Amino acid sequence: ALTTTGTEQHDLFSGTFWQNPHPAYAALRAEDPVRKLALPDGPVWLLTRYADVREAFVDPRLSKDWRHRLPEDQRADMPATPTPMMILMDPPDHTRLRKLVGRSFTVRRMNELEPRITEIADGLLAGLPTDGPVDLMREYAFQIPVQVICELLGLPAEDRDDFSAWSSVLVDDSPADDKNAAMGKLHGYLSDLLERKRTEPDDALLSSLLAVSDMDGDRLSQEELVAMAMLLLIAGHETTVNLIGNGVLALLTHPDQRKLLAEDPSLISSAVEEFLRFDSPVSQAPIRFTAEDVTYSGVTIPAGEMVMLGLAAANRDADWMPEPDRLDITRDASGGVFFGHGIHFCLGAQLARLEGRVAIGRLFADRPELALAVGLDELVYRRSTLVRGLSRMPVTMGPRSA
Ligand code: HEM
Ligand SMILES: C=C1CC[C@H](O)C/C1=C\C=C1/CCC[C@]2(C)[C@@H]([C@H](C)CCCC(C)(C)O)CC[C@@H]12
Ligand SMILES: [Ca+2]
Ligand SMILES: [Ca+2]
Ligand SMILES: [Ca+2]
Repeated sequence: ALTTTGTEQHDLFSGTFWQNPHPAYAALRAEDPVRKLALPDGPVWLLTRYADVREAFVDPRLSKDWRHRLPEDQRADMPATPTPMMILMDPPDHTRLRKLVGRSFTVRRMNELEPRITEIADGLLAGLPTDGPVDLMREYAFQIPVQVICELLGLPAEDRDDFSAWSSVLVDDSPADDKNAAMGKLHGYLSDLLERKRTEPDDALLSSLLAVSDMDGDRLSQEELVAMAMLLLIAGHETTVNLIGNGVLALLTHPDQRKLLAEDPSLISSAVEEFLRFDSPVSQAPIRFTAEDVTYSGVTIPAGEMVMLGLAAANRDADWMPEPDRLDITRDASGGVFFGHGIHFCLGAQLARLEGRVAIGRLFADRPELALAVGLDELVYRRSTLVRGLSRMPVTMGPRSA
């Protein structure tokens, strides 16, 4: 397996890394900040220093076009993406699609969801038992964002078990064959769903976008439309859930910070920025491809290579954040690469922040005796190069606040 070089040897993307990657990240930052990882599916580079990561995000030599892996001899015949999602594109197609969908994630729009998000969270909390076993992931942290995304897009509730399964395979260490099958089922499901929406539209996002596409197919093609729906669905299942989980765990493991939040519940939005920094839910940005040689921290990555920007790593870089290993919900947050940076900056950043503060804020308000029901060392994490996420979180809710 892989380990960090230098003065300290820590497992990388195997072994102890899944439980707690943060020591490994620190050893990478200190001693190997531009690291080639000889992973099973092929080598991937990893940048972990904050200044390198932040600038890389605006370096066009680090492209989303996967054809850069190929010699020029082979790029001509090949599609620009495996699925035409904007996160897998460079400008101009990225610019067009982002501008288009960005129109539905305007500042007033997401906030007008607060009342419903709160009702969803409050309903979930009222349904949780006082001391029987609760997996806080499946029963709360997962449920809030999935319900919100289903309502925002107009996804049938009856189909949730099917598409939640396809979604999870795409984001973890599942075999390439399995991922290809999952994407196929999701593409088919959403294609069929859009066909049905044409005949009976609703007021939710997928109908609105289908209408745009119907009116002007050069602004949004049918295939782009399905790929957008797929991207938004998967983001709705696999991101915010781990802000909730990781943030809850941070409070559970830091009584001092939990006490500060209990004493000033209004710290919750500052607290959310701090959870995003301290245990970033998107651990490595999805892959970029070197379109030419690039040099970071004295290390040249050749053209044609795959590159992850290490967000969890960079957000604990002491060169950027003093005492980066300290959880401090009172920090006046600024910078931070947990939502990315530049043209692909998280489309859902406002929505995730709102979901996060509602879910975590209301949970601790409703159940101020919440506690883990296992030791910290018994917690199981997902194996993924994309997400830092608990597989389950055994808790005891304790009594509802009076
Ligand atoms: C919950 C915490 C979330 C985190 C930590 C997060 C993280 C990120 C990051 C790091 C990127 C940039 C990736 C890169 O440049 O390679 C990104 C982009 C993106 N995110 Fe989020 N995300 C979250 C929630 C969401 C939600 C709720 C949505 C639903 C709308 C969403 C939709 C998107 C989309 C569509 C992009 C692609 C944007 C573009 O290419 O222009 N995200 N996210
Ligand atoms: C969770 C997050 C974190 C970052 C954003 O919020 C959006 C998001 C997920 C959805 C993603 C992540 C980037 C690339 C993904 C994983 C796509 C794959 C590259 C599609 C091709 C899959 C395969 C293996 C069939 O060839 C499918 C859904 C996309
Ligand atoms: Ca119940
Ligand atoms: Ca309508
Ligand atoms: Ca500095």
